[PDB]
Amino acid sequence: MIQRTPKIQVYSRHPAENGKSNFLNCYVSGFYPSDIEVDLLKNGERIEKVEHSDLSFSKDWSFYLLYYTEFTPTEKDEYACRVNHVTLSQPKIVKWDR
Repeated sequence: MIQRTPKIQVYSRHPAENGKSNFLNCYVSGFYPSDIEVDLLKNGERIEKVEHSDLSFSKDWSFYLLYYTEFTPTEKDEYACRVNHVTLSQPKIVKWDR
């Protein structure tokens, strides 16, 4: 089948400041086909408030879209992008760094 393994990148809009509302961002790109599943994990858990760009597609990048959610950071918390895609054996988990 025609296929392209997604690039995943996780990050926030504005750099980290531990009591101020920010957004958490998972940018998934370069994938084909375009059946994809992306979840943001707040401490191995499943932020049920999560939105995404419309899904776009370019002759060069192929398929790409962004998932974000609002989130006042902390030293405790750890945040992650789970991505599943046909190209990937098991789902990839990408942890929000800084």
